[PDB]
Amino acid sequence: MRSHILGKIELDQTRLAPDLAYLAAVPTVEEFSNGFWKHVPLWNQPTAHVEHVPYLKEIVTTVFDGTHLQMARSRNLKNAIVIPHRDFRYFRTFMVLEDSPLAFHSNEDTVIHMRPGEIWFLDAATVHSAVNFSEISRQSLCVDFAFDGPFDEKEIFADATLYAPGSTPDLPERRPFTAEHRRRILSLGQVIERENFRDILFLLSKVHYKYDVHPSETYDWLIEISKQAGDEKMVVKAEQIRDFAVEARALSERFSLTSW
Amino acid sequence: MRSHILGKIELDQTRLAPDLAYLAAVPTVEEFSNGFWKHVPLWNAPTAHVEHVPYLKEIVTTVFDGTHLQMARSRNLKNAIVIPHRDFVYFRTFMVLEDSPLAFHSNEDTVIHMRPGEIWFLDAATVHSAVNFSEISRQSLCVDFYAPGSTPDLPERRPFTAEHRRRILSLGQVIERENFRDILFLLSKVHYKYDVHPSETYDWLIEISKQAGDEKMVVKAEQIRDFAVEARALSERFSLTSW
Ligand SMILES: [Fe+2]
Ligand SMILES: [Fe+2]
Repeated sequence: MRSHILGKIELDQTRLAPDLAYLAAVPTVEEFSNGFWKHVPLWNQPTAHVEHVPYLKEIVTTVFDGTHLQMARSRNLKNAIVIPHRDFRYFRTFMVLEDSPLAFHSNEDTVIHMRPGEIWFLDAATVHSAVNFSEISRQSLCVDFAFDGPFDEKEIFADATLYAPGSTPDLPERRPFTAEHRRRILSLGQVIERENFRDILFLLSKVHYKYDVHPSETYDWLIEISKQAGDEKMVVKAEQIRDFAVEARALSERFSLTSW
Repeated sequence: MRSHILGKIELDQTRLAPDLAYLAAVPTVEEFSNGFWKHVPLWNAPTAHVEHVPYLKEIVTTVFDGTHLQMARSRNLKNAIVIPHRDFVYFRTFMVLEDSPLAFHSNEDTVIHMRPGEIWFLDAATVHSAVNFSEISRQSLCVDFYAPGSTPDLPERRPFTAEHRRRILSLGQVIERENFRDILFLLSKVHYKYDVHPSETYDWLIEISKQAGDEKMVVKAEQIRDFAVEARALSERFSLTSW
């Protein structure tokens, strides 16, 4: 199902500053990851954190519910990109808590800029990605819901007035993706090496946020760049990464992005 | 006392709530110390912490002149007591950031109750102590490198009599090697409430140890008094738990 705003609660800045202070300092425990990302599980039965610097506690308790919501966590990301990929009826809500301008999300053909307070529905089964082109903080609250007991996206709210499904979204404009531009991306066939394969993967993954092209093409480009490079082991690895990212196809155990 | 107020500043208890929340959750990890204490390095002679503490950062930046700013950190203390000592035989200022009613500092012959925002100078050369008789947070900004006549809260202590001294030496009937430390910390607290020089803590401990008839206790007490009152260094073989 396509991504869309479910509603939009207003956020009490000062009442919420100390909660972000906490979350930023909580240490939590320690692949295809880059940059800074971080999670603080809030619901999993609460956690030692809930009580710790509240407010969000209120929100997830005053805004949502129903006998089932199987999760909840903070989720920050600075100067990072998570490559496009599908995770595999498992609802999932996302709410950014602060103003981070160069922070975006993508899902199949769309690119969105979440604003403070909006509650978005995101689908796990589709090809998605997230990014932060800058170091400005982007703390978010994420709440997943449990179903297969037939629903209406309204019934995730404990109070149905919060539900406002028509708020318009910030959909960034993207430049047309020309054929000249595709050929230039293929020019990386000249410079890709096994020691920078991973770096190129991350670079290609960024293109769709600015240009009008499906993000799954990231993988087609990488495979072609690989063939242009004449490196057979690279071609094979770029094909496995693509089968893993858009096909959920399990990657071998011992599979390594940096040991060919 | 050689310590005194250096001029207040009133804290914006709203830009400060989040910083306090930051300082309280960060991991930091860390002999005569007991209870709860935690320090957050801010400026060493600047850290990943400074920018997540916007307001605190503003204050050390503009209220202070770095033309000799050695360093600054945050120091918290709950149900804790720093035994009275003199550091040796620089310039330290201290600013409590929260109202913790049962948190006190003492120096030579007076006891102080720092109120939020005041900027104090604490002398390291004379016998000093700090304590928090409760759990109420007492987050403080310590900056090591203007209104002096400001009136400080200098609690008024009760008279320390010979009768009280005697009750105190009754501890000689219960001291044991396993509660020696506890009694040290208990004794260290008397001067906050009673008008008696903090150093006398060590004289009671020594007199208590002698009445106990435990020579290893007497020698230990002497070592603590020399370390605390005379700044003599203890061995690395020294311990309050290993006899
Ligand atoms: Fe995912
Ligand atoms: Fe000291």
